[PDB]
Amino acid sequence: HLVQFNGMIRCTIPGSIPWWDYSDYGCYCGSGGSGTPVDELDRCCQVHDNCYTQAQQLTECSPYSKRYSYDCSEGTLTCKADNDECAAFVCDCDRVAAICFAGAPYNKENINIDTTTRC
Ligand SMILES: [Ca+2]
Repeated sequence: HLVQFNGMIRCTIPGSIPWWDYSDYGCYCGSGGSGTPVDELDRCCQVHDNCYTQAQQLTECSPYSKRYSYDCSEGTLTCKADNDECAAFVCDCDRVAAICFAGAPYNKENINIDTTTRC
């Protein structure tokens, strides 16, 4: 679930306000996605969008609402093992993205861009 994804991003980037900081970034970070990623972070979102699309082919699996079981210790992100096939897969999509986000630089210039032309 997007709210848990937010929780995962807070785990790797504690000073982040995820639903705000990454909801309109580059060509993929945010609703929809197209074109070539603008940077490293936007690249994380392209991979994440893809993962969500794949997690959608799963029998009634919505990456958007499916609530998964994960743990967040001191930075380390863990997707609990009891998760069903969808929750497990979706929790995976967000973990990999949360970790990716934390390793990519945040370039202010790539926030809220004119996707219609740059993507
Ligand atoms: Ca997207």
